[PDB]
Amino acid sequence: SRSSATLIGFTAILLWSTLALATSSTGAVPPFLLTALTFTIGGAVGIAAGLARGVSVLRQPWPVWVHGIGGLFGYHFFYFSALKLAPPAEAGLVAYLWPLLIVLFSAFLPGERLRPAHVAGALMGLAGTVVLLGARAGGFGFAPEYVPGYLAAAACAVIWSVYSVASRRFARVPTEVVAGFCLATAALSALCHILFEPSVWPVGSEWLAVVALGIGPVGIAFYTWDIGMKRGDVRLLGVLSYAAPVLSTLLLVVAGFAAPSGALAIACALIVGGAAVATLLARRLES
Repeated sequence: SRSSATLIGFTAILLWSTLALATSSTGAVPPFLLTALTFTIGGAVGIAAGLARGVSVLRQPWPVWVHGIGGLFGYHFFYFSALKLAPPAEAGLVAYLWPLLIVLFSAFLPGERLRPAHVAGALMGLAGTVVLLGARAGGFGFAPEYVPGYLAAAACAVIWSVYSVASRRFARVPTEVVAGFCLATAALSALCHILFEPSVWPVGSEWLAVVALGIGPVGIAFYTWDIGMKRGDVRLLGVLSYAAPVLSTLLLVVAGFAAPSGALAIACALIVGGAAVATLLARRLES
């Protein structure tokens, strides 16, 4: 069912909303090692999920592996590079062009028809994200010396957007194959660690956050996102992805790590209005 798969895809957005909550618990653990650990756990969850369903699946042609490994590892590598070359606030904003990109790129899908409401819904969601991420004390100061980081952040957005949209092309490919993508990505991230990374391993309670990231925002989110991309409404899930920054901030406020703000209220209205325009009014606004 299309509504089901779309609802299923939205669970990935929910799980990715919890990232900022566990980011603080990571500590000084560098990104590639953290990726290697969490994606091994993530890939392991996918394997375990297949065993319960009683699932030869990893026998796939090379374009499948180019898509999955190039997708998952690609956007990870360039986003980590963006964090190296540019302040996190501007890097995060540039990368979060990816939901709009998915909406726009969904027009290349044969069965999908892009309506004005989808694009408008995405633009409202981007608008909310801009207000939110810019609500920091310093604000948004884009400086020419950080341009290599912005480009890396843009590369990240495009690679993830193409990976997501192109996943529908591989709709015949089983969801459990993503486990292969995660394990391969973890293997590569392990290599990038030994080469470019300081050896800082998780200690004490930091391990519990690592496992949470591995099971949730990785071990379930990538599989439930795969389902949404292959069987759900891609242009809608693009629109709904701008809920992640808002839900993320709402979590921190409830957790006590952040405070309620006008910017949060405005972002909330924009993403609620944006989702409503793209879901309820999509067909009705054509007349």
